[PDB]
Amino acid sequence: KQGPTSVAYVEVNNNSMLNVGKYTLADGGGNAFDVAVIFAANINYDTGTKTAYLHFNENVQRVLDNAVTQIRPLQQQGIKVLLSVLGNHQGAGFANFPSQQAASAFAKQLSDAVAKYGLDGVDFDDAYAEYGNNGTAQPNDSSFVHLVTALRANMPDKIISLYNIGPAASRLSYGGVDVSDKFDYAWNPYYGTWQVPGIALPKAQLSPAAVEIGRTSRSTVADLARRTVDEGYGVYLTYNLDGGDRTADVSAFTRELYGSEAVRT
Repeated sequence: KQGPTSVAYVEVNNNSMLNVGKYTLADGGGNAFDVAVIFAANINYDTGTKTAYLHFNENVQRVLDNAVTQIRPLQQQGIKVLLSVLGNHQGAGFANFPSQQAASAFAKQLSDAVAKYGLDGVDFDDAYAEYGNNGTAQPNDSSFVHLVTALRANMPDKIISLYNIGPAASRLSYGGVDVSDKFDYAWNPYYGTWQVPGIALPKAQLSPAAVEIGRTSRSTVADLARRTVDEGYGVYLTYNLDGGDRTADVSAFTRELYGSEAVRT
C-alpha cells in the first residue's frame, strides 16, 4: 500500500474504535485507515482554582480503561491511535493558558494520558471552548505556543496533530518559537471541502480534504481523494465512521489514494 495517510476520527461516545481495522485493501495492500483518533477528551475548567484540566467523559474513559480490547487490536494491525482534545464550553481553551507553567501542567496531563494508555499521540481541536466563560481570558499570544512546546518536549517520539480551526491555529509563534514544525499533521476541519491548512508544514503533513463518512457523498469523497494526490498532499482526513457496512464510502477514497478498493470483514 503506497499513498496518502488516511485518518479516521471515531465518535466514541456512540461508536466503536474497532470499526477502523475492519477495512483493508482488496489488492492485499493493507489497512484502508492508517490513523484512528479517539474523539474526544475535553479541556475543562476548575473555576475555584482557576485552572484547566484534561477532562474525560465516562464513555471516553471506558475506551481508555479497556484499551487492550478497544485500541490494541488497531495498533497490532499497524494503525496508530491518537486521542483528540476539544473545548468543552468551559472558557478554558488551548489559546487560553495564562502562563507557561499553566500550559505546561496541562501539557503533562496530555503526555501522561498517552503514556498510561499506550496511545500514539495527541490531536488538538480548538472549538467549543467558549473563551471567556467562568471569567477566563480571551485568546492570548503565548498560551498555545507554550502548550505545544511542552507537549512536544514531553513526548518527542509521538504524533501531535491539529485541526486547522480556532484561535490556537493562528497563534503558532511567540517568543523565539514557532510551534508549526512541532506538528506532524494538520487538517481541514470542514467536511466535504478542500481547504489547504495555512501552517508552515510540508504537503505530506497536510490534509486539505476533510470528509464525513456517511454524510458526504461518494463522488465528493472520490474527487477530494483524487485531488489530494493530484496536488501533492500526503494526508486524508475521514470523520465519523460507524459500525455499518461503509465499504463503498471507503473504496471511494482508497481507489484514488491507493488504486485499490476496500473489503470489509
